[PDB]
Amino acid sequence: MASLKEIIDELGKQAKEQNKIASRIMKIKGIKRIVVQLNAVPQDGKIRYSMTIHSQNNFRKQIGITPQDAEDLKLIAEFLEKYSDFLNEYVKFT
Amino acid sequence: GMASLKEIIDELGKQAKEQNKIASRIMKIKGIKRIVVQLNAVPQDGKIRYSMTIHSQNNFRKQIGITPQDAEDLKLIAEFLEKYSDFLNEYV
Repeated sequence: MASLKEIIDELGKQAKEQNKIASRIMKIKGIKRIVVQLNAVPQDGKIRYSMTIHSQNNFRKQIGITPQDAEDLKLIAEFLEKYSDFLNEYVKFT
Repeated sequence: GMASLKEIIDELGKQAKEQNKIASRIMKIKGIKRIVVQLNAVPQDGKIRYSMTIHSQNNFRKQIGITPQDAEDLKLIAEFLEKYSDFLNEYV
C-alpha cells in the first residue's frame, strides 16, 4: 500500500496538471464492497483534498468522511451486527 | 430493540403500499453524531422489498447503500481513519 503522502502528492499533481478532480480508489486490506477514495479537488486556485466512501455499484452516491466519523461508522456496524440475523430472516432486501 | 424494529418495518411497508411510494425511516441508533442509517420500504410490483442507506444528516443526498453484511467494511474504514487520523486531519 502507498503512503498517504505518496497518494496526495500524485493526485495533487494530476489535479493541478489536468485542472480536474483526480481520485484514487484506496486499497485497504479486507475491505471488499465499500469503496474508499482520496480526491484532489481544485478550488479557488488551489488544491483541496477529501476522502469519500462509495459502493462499487454507484460512485456518484457518496459520503465525504473524516477521522471524526470513525465512531459513527463503528456504531452503524454494531447496529448491523446486533440485528443482522433478524433483518436477513424477516425482510427481503432489494 | 427487535420488537420495535419489526413494527417499524411493517408500518413502513404499509405506508409505501398506501402512498404508492418509497417510504423511509431513520433508525434510532444511540450516539450517532452525523451519519445516520435509514430503512426504506421500496414497492416493486405489489411486493415491498427493503433497503438500507447511510446519509449525512447535513445533506441527505450524500449517501450510500448498505446491508448487514457490510459491518466488517465499516469497522475497517473506522480503523483506517483512526490509524492515520493525525495525517488525515492535517492534510485532508
